[PDB]
Amino acid sequence: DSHQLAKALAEAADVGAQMIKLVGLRELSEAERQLRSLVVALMQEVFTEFFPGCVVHPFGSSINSFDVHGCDLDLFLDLTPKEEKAEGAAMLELVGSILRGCVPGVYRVQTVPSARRPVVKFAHRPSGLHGDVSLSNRLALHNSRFLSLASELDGRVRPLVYTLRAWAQGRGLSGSGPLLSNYALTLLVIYFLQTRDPPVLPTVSQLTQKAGEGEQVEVDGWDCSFPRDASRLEPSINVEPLSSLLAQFFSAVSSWDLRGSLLSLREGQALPVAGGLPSNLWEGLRLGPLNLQDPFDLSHNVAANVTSRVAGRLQNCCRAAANYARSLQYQRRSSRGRDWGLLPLLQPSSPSSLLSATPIPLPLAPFTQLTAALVQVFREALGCHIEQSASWRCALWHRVWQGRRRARRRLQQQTKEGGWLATEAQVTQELKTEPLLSFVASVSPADRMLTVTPLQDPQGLFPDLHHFLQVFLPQAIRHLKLEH
Ligand SMILES: O=c1ccn([C@@H]2O[C@H](COP(=O)(O)OP(=O)(O)OP(=O)(O)O)[C@@H](O)[C@H]2O)c(=O)[nH]1
Ligand SMILES: [Cl-]
Ligand SMILES: [Mg+2]
Repeated sequence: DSHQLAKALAEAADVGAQMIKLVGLRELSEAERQLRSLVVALMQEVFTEFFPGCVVHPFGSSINSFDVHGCDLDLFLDLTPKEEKAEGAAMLELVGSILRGCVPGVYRVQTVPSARRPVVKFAHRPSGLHGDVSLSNRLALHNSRFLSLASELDGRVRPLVYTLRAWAQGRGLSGSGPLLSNYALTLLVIYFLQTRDPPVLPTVSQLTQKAGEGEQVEVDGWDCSFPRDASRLEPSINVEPLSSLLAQFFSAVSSWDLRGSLLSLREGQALPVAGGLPSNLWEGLRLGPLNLQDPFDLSHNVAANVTSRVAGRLQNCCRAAANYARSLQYQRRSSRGRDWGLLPLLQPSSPSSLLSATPIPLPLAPFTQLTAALVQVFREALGCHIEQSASWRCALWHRVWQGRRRARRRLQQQTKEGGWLATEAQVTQELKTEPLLSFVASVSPADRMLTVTPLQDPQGLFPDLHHFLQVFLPQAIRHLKLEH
């Protein structure tokens, strides 16, 4: 791993062959599936012992065809407001207590009633496996089946999703935090494939209408109905190759307006959020930096956890990857040994790149006034020579981001023996023609956030400046808000 993978991807043909090979290398082996089935069987046996006539249903990564090595094993267990909440919560503990002291081999057990989808976390020691036991999310079964079906509908889906998943992991865009879940990322890829000029994938609405007899099903008041076999459905007339579709993903999602759009897998379309139209129907829908609607539960934004920082970093990383995707290094192979194609996408992010990709949250303000405020803070209060979404190129000959404490101390001392912007500029002027550090500053219309990226950095002091700006700029903007 991390060695074999690099040389395996370097060795093979074109980018598409690399994506396919990546699928081959990351997916679970037959032994891993054997192990998983065995553990599920154990779970099934003990829970049957406690709950006669109960079924343990595997779902998620394990059955949805997007499985990779080391992925979780998710299990659904199939057997007045606060009352029902707590009844539910009590049952969970029971399940927990069964996992804790009955089924042999599982040690880490933590009940999580406080989650949106209450679950009992567990780990099985001999198999090295770990996952979730969910009392009720029945939708998960169906959306898992939907993802597997999606892979079955077109052969480009799984390579695209695998490549983009590994890439997002490498860019710090996915995980269990404010980052996108793997499910949400997959949904985003599928959404992208739905919106192509010829569509690669159909909308879930279309699937729902195709459906079939006996294939009609509703769970929690939502319609989960779709055809069970891909055989009934006509192929895609979209002829685009894998490398193309990848580049198109990067470009497209880099150019989308995320805050103004609820991306709908049902309609295969972007529903304008402002104002209130998606918010009226489907009560319970959370809107924010990134809005991505579940194919079935329509009150569910699967991206609702994503902070503005993660969304901005997402579109930035996609813009960078789109620029790389236009390069000759991407498309064509290398003669001998060089990193080409998928490899720089799958390689870790540079510290300067990782830092510059994630934007800086700024106090709310009209776009025009905000831009003017920022250029004021750069022009004066900082020694920056600046010049002309919005963007500016800035040049510094000095250490201005550091040494400010001693300088202000000395100036206030001269004030002993002897309000923002210009005052702070004093602090700048007392800190002292090839620019020491030169960088770019960008502001996107919605939501307003500043992207600072390095241009000329001889001494590698850009990150210090970036942290400094992270602290200093919201402060400056803030005081410029209160001068009105
Ligand atoms: O918002 C969500 C998230 C997850 N899920 C359901 O839970 C499952 C878990 O989705 P995950 O985001 O955990 O990804 P995954 O399991 O497919 O891959 P690993 O994280 O195991 O590497 C998904 O397959 C989906 O069915 C939802 O229904 N809604
Ligand atoms: Cl597009
Ligand atoms: Mg998982």
